[PDB]
Amino acid sequence: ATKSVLMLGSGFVTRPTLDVLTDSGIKVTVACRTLESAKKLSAGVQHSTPISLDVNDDAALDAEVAKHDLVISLIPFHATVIKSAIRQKKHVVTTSYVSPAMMELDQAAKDAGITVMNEIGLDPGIDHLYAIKTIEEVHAAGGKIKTFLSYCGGLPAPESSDNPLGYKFSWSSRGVLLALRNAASFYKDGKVTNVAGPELMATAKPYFIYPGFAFVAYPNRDSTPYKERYQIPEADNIVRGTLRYQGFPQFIKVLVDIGFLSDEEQPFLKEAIPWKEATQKIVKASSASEQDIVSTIVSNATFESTEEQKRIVAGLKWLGIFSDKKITPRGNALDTLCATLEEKMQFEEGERDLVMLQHKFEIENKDGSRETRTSSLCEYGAPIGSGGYSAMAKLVGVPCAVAVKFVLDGTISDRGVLAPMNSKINDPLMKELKEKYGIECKEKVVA
Amino acid sequence: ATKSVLMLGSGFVTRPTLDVLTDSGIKVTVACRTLESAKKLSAGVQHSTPISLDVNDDAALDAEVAKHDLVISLIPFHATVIKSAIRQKKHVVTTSYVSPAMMELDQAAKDAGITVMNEIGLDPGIDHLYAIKTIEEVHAAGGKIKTFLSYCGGLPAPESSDNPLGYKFSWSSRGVLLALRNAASFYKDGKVTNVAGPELMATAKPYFIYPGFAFVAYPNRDSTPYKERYQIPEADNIVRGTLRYQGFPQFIKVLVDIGFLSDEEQPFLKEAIPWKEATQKIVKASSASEQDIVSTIVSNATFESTEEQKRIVAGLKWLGIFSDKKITPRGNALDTLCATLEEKMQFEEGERDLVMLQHKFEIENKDGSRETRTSSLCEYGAPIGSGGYSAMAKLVGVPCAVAVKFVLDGTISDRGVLAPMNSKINDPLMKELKEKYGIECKEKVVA
Repeated sequence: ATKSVLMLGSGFVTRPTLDVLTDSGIKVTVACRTLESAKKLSAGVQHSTPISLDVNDDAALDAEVAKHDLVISLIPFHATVIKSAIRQKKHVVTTSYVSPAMMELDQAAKDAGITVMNEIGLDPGIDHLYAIKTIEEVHAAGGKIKTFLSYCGGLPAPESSDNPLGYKFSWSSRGVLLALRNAASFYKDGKVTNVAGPELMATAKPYFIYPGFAFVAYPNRDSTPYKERYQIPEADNIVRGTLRYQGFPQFIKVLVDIGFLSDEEQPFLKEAIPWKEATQKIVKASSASEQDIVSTIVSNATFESTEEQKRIVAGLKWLGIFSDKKITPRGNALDTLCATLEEKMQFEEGERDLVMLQHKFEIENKDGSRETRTSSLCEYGAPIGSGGYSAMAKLVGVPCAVAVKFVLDGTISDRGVLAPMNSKINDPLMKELKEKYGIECKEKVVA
Repeated sequence: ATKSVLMLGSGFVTRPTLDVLTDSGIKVTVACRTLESAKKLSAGVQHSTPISLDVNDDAALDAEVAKHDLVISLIPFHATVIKSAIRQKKHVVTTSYVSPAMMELDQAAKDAGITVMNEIGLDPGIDHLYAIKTIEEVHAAGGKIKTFLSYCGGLPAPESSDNPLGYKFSWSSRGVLLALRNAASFYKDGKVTNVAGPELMATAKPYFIYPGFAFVAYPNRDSTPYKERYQIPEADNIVRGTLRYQGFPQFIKVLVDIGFLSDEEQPFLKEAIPWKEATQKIVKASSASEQDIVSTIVSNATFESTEEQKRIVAGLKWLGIFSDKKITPRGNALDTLCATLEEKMQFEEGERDLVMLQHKFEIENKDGSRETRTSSLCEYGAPIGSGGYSAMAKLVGVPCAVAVKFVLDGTISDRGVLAPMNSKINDPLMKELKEKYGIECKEKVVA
């Protein structure tokens, strides 16, 4: 009964998932575009095998999928992976949202007799388990969920947050930045509300959680489907979003107004030219001198105060965009900036990760009374270089590994395209995560 | 040349100091009022000896002081200890401020040929070393210190800060609370300014340091002497104070207005009566019901918003002052409350400590230009129960241990009552702390 799994992905989360599975006697073949990449994320790990595989090659994917009992997709390609799993009749586990194309394969998945478990990372994943656990507790008590809010963020521990964005990139900064262009839809005062663009960041206000942290919160993706998903018809306000630290909204805006986020390719950004010229050109400065560039930046951009302005300007200088530092030529203002962002804002040795996840429920009790309850999870990662897991890697990778084990042993047996949307699936998942890994959200009241 | 030291104190900081000294071959006799207390803080530690000693007994103190080469005072008794050291001609090291009574013994200390090194903990101590290092660097460059600000705080790591005050007591909460009554004096716009009482907390505004933290800052003790001590005659603003987290100023005020900080002993607070009655009595409530007590509390106290009010009220309830929980009878409202505070707000297993120290200098450069520079130190302690040091214990205890070693080997040879107020003393201290323990403040510019 030695089960084997095909793991797709050459990223952050792969390790914890790999460790947990192999530690359980489950064999895992790690597939990346490159053999090196796979060799890396698998060196020294028992029961693992690295290979080069082109996931977009339908014929090649099917051949490899058939050799295992389940395929794990931690990569970007989801429907394609599911279609192969359907042809080969193997199960699937992903940490991504169920998209329209994935749901479209629901019936075909059921006919092939396979389970496609999605949204079982940190968020989506752990957040679903505890949001639903609490909602059902409330409802069981005859209470009403009038407002449901959920915010989550993978950030630098405060200790190591001293950079312009109070943020450290693990994945492409280009992706993070462009994502801020996406529209967010949610329920407010009982009505569907849409927000995007500067407006999104202009709405990112301070959001209290614990005294020691200074978070700001904003809507992310589509929250409207949850009135149905979490069965909270009585909810007037439903919002799922992300957490950032104070100052993030403001530095992002300046980068925008300065035009550094332009996707446009410039002929003058093809060679390693000093940062000075780049910015002076991108900004429209009379010269490459700090004075001029800075005077153009401020005179055109609006700030909250002289101090914020002073701070944001020093932040820009800190990036090195006003220096003799040659650029990492990428043709795009955004791309070029991102290269430097990557270099200047990464987690370094000894630094720690931080995950904050908090659901908030304003409740109207059976007795007519009211109360506000929270369900929170706050965890720090192990220092870089210590060999331990970052908080993000652990909280995404372990839930995924647990789901994989449950689909393989039958604990999760529903066929089709699924998400952790009910106690039949969620209870076993929460019990294993908490009892075996100490992973859980704790409840508390306020109001 | 086997030196020996008499260590006075049965507290938090004793361990790191003890460990460092004994690890250096220095014998230490740990003295506490109780032999048990001493036996505790010394069990299993090589080259240490515990004893019972009454520091207030002049004859007893002299006898013991004479048996060692130096006396370390980490206890509350300073002048008394110094007088004994003067009679016995032994050296002294303390982590406290040089008081008028201590300075009065300066000449007598010099005549006895001894060194009395004070203010060598974290704050006072490390803060002095780096404030002076930076000021001299600036002055060397011909710059002017127009404003000097320094704030420091020993707090719960954000992760474990979720309590009404965003604070955890290591030492008596009664002391902490009463200290908020002390007047703070500092320089503002070139003039001596005094602040105390509600005013002190009403002035505790948000103070930005790093994006991830939400600190508030306020003046502490006497900063005026520093215009001379740090030789910054050109400074218009000189302020040394403490850091707390957001919300601290507000919860303290409610406790005040509710009268919970009254020193008055009540005949009804002599027996273990349920918290309900206590508060209802102390507050002046129509009943011991949450409604009444809460209605009296709010109707009389003013808040920033309904939400803050809601939050602060839930915080009070969290303390258990509205419950059937019997009180730990202490006659005083403050004392009784403190017993519960002690119990509810302590560092527990797995929890981490946090020390934030930051000097800020607004400078006018030789070129007439201006700049703002900071010197910071941010450190987390080891989880309670892990056996490692808390940040506070390490940062107070290690600097002290280093000073002790320097007075014993001659590195610090000036006689009299001293403080780390110059490079002759400060440089060796900073070098050892940074090179051997990695303890230091890092500089950065802004503006």
